[PDB]
This record gives sequence, structure tokens and C-alpha cells, in this order.
Amino acid sequence: EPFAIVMEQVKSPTEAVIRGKDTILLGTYNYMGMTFDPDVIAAGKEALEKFGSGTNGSRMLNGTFHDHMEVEQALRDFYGTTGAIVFSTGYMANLGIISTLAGEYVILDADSGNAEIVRFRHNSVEDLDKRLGRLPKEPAKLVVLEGVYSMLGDIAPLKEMVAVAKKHGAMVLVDEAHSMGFFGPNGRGVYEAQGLEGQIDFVVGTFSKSVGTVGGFVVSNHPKFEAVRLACRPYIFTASLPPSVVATATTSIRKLMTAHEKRERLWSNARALHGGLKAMGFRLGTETCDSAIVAVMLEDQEQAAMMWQALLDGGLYVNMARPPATPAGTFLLRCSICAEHTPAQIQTVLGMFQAAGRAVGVI
Amino acid sequence: EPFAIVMEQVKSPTEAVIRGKDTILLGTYNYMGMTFDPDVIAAGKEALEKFGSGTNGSRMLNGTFHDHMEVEQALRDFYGTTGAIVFSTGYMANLGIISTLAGEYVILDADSHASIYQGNAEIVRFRHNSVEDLDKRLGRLPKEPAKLVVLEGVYSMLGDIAPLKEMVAVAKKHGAMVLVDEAHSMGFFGPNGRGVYEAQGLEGQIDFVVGTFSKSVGTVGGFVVSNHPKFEAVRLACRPYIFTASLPPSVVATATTSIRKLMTAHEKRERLWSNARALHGGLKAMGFRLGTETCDSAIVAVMLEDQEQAAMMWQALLDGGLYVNMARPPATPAGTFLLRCSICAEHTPAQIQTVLGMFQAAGRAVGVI
Repeated sequence: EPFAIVMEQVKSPTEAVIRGKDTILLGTYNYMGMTFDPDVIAAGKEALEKFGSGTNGSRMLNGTFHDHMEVEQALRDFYGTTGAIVFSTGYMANLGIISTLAGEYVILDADSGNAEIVRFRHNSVEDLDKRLGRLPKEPAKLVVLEGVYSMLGDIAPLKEMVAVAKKHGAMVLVDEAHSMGFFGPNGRGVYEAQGLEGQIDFVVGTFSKSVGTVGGFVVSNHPKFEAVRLACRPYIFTASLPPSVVATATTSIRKLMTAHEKRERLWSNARALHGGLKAMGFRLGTETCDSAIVAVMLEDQEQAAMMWQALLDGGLYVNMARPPATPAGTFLLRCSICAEHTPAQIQTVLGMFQAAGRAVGVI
Repeated sequence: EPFAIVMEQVKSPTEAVIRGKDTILLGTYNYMGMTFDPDVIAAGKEALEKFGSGTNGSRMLNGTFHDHMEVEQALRDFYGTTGAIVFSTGYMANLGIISTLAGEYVILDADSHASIYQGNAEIVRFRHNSVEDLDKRLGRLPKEPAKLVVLEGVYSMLGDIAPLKEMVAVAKKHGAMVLVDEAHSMGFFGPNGRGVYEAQGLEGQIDFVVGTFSKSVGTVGGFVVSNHPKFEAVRLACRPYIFTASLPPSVVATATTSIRKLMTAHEKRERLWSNARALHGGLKAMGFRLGTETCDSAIVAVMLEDQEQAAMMWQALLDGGLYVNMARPPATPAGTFLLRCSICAEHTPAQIQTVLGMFQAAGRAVGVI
């Protein structure tokens, strides 16, 4: 029962009761705190009251299930695209879609049937060019990239990689799950913050992180991007989500277009914590605060385990990362900031990290 | 835009507004009417208020989402088993599980569910409802490899019953594993409403029971239940549940409440059958060709022999204020066109009378009777 976190009573997006202790939550991905947004709950409750617990399929001549139409329109507005397809689960979008779009080549980061897999060195623009240039020119290619790397919390040099992909006419898919609602002028993701609107073919994402519900999505401006809905070799098995789930998702997505205060709060919190932990002499994954993830690097599994324990006991919950996920000898304590964390909470978090870090011998 | 049914305003499980008309609903699979059950709604609302619109994964050693633990316990109690695995979607359970459990043979009915009718599994199709073709085809297979026979309790097309008792015994003649879909039976077949398998006294002889929350339960998702000791390993199956999501607080809450209520909903169960039998007998006494001579399930299918005629009667019925299902080949044998009624435990005896009146009126006008 490793690092099993069971949250018995949940006060808010930033605090719950874990093992009988009032604990600050700092290891979940509820970036914009939408899971408890008053309007979101209300929408969910209304949908429950008006439409009940579930509905039936109502397919309408194409893989548009009638209950997704509204949420799919919210995504169109949010991303400013013409195409939007909602999936029942995050993964049916996460990697489900890749096997759908690809004998053909799939080129993806090393630390990211019917498709030849090609792995390029992590964050290496040049290895991407080298590996791409060694491939047969005729066949169809898809390059998969992430806006934010969830491990250390750094930024992919998309602008450079995207251009290197188009050097080869390859199609580009970008995952913007860890950026939704707080990167670029409209909060569309890292791709937007780097001025790539219109140069990216497909943007995948999930409702788990910022939106705050089950499911995922793809968005595109590809004229033919409706055919996707009907892919039955790479399945269009998918369920229609219940009234409350779609209601919540829609409301949440629409609110994410205007949540300027949450967006400013998220970054303050992120920068406050990043700078703070750094000034205590912690080895962080990034020199500059690049995203909402702040990862503290430790060099000893035991030491990492103990600090986590100390932090939890002290009233703070953060993520534990280790190999296999990380490079061997790399152990991470991973903080994920919430737009709903108060400046006071961030100060308490800093106090706690100091206290714990000292006690264990990290600082 | 074929027979597209969009329900703008939904009064209850049995009536809504379709194309500006107050319409009786008789083509959905909300058998026990749980989608609007007061306790179910309440449970959903509270879970939303207490736990929010969603929670993170909280997956563990055995891929078990903490958020499913409670709903998975309800299934254990309901089916009286030790094993219960909830899935994010109906299909991840419906056929997802089959490809999971099977260079191996999968033996299934030729008309296997519109979900069932890829990879690592050699497909073997036996003649519909033919106990003997099942024996014949099974006996022609290599003895050594692992085999799974998939069967349904209720055939959704005509609304008849699989002779499970016989087929199950024929499978065990060959040591093959048995999977039974009990989606169209949940809550109203057998002493505990566990399905056709139970009504035929097969408790303990069936390896896996699959099902969905769509029909009786009244929400997204599906499940498998088992008594197999090793039936926890499945959770960690290379592809088919390490792509599963944890359902949000309101979905789980609703499902649990609904499932627990389905253990005691005796009145609903007695109402469902009355409605089913009233309709079946009634339509029959008007001279309609039904899929079954006796009322065997909650599905009552009217058989027509002409696509155009079938299409027009559906149109007439809809205009008259009734919504039923249209079935056509590819889903049916060619030249078989069905109007499929699906009874609800929440249909009043008055509504069933109105339905009969409507079917009479329409059928006459079109030329079916």
C-alpha cells in the first residue's frame, strides 16, 4: 500500500482530510480548481434534475453523440477551431487517437499496431531532425509533442520542433493537457504561447486536469476532420457521457475562457513557490518557473521517501515520482499548483518544505 | 437525418417532448426507470456537492480506482460474487472484456448483440439459438487451446430467451469458459434479479457475467463479475483496463444507489412484467406478428415484412405521440423489419392502454392489420 492517498473529507480544491489530518493538497492536477466551481456544481445539479442520471446514444448519421454536441461546441469556441471530438475517456484521446491517425511512422519523445514507432532523444530538436530525415519520404508521418513535460515541469521547444516537422511535411499532434486555461493569450496551451495558432494540425487534451471531469478531446482545423468520428478499425467504440458530466464539462470549459483572475492567481502561486523553494537551496527541475508543476529533485530513494512522509505528516500532500518514470537515480517530489491556493497556503507550503527538508537532510 | 430522435424536454422516464409533441417513450432501455429515481438523483446531487465535478485517479497496485470500490461492492452484493470490475464505458465491458480473456478461440452466436455480431482470438460463429450447432462447432476445435463461449440472456432483436441451461452444459462438455451478457435482464430475471442465468438455476456454473449501466442501472459504464480466484489479474490486463478512467462522484453515487435499490425494487419488477405482458398480449390480439409467442422479456418486437411499410408506421406512431425503435438489417435478417418496444417499470397501465390504441390506429392506417 505504497503512497496510497485516500481523501476521506474534501473541504475544497486545495485542502482535504488525509489519514485524519487536515492536509493541503499539492499533488493533484486540478490546476484551475474547477472541480468545486460554484457555477460548475450548479450546472451539474441542474442537468441531473432536468435530464436524470443517464440518457441513450442518439447518434445522428455520424459519430456525434447528441449529448456531446454542446460540450464539443465549447471546445470549438475555446480553441477557435472548426473541429472538435469528445471522447468518453482521457486515454481514448491520449493515445487512442494516435493509433487512429496512423504501415506508417509515429515519431514521439523518448520520455513521452499498424504504426511503426520511432523514438527521438528527449527534448532534442536535432535528434528529431536526424531521425525524421532517415525515414522513407513517401509514407504518412505524425509527430506527437507535449506542451508541458509532466515529469520535471519544463517546456517543449515547440516553435523549433514544429518547424522541423514541417520541414518534412509531417503532421503535428500536440498534447495540451497540462497547459489548458493558463498558457497563451486565450489559454489554449504552450503552442499558443509560442505563436503557432494555425500551424498545429491536432491538439489533444483531457478533462481531468483543468476542466475537472472524466473524458478527453481532439481539436483540429482539418477540413476532413469529421471522418475521424467514424473510424471503426481504430475503434469508435465510445460512450455518451451522462447529463451532469457534460453539463459540468461545458460550463467549466466556457468559464476557462474568461477565468483571468484564476489565471493570474495560478502563476503568482507557481512563481511564489518556485522562487521560494529555490531560495532555500532545493534542486528544482527548472531554473525558471515555466509551468504549474514545481518538481523538487532528490538523489536518494530513501531520502525522497522519508521527506514525502515528513511532508504528509506535517500537513502537506505532494506527488512522489521515481524510476520507472524518471531516469534512474532521479527521485522527484512534484508540486502541482492550484489557482485556488491562497498566498498564505503557499507560505505555509514553503514553511513545511523548509521544516521537512532540514529534518531529512536535503538542506 | 434518418429516424433521429432528439428529446427537448423530458418530463419523466416514460414521456418527453419530441418534435414539439408530448410523446410516450417506448424505445429506450431504461427498464426500471432508475434515471429519474428520487433517491438516485439525490445521491448524485450530494456527491456533486460534497466531492465536486471530478476527482483524480487514485489507482493502486491492483488497478482499482478507489472511486469504483463502493460501486464494485454493490455489484458483489447484487450478484453474490467475490469478483467485480467496473469499466468506464459499456463497450470496454461489452466486447472489450472478450478480447481481454482470449492464438485462442472465441465462440459466439451468429447474431450476437449489436455490440458483438479484433486480434489474438480466432472467431467461431454458430447458428443463432442452435444448441446443436454449438456442440458441433465446438467439437471440431483443437482440444488443447483455451476457449470462451459468449452468450446473452435476452436477445435484444426479437426479445426471446437463450436456452442457457442447455448451452452452458454443452460448453462444460468441452471445458470451455462461459461469459454471459445480462444487460437486458438486470433487476428482473431470477430470484435476485441477476439475469436469465439465475432464472435457469446456473448460479455458480457461469464463469463471467458482463453487463452495462445503460439499461437498468441508468448511467454510463459497464462491469464484469466473477467468482474466479484469479479474477483480479484482469484489472492489470496489458491493454483493456490500463485504459480505464475513474468515474466522477455523481456517476458512482447514482450507480451505487441505483444498484442497491435494484435489489429490493419488487414493485418496479412486478410493474415491469405486467406492462410487458399487457402490451405483448394486447398487440398480439390485434393480429400483429410479434418476435415471440409468449412474453419472455421486456422487449416486445413487432415484425413487418416491408421496409417502406415499417418506416411509415414508425412515422405514424411518432406523429401519434409514441416513440419506439426501428430495426433493420444490417441488424436483422434481410426482409425482417422490426418496431421494437421496450417496456419501463414506470409506464402506467393507462399508458400501455394508450400505446395499444396507438398501435391499432397506426397499424390500421398503414395496412399492417
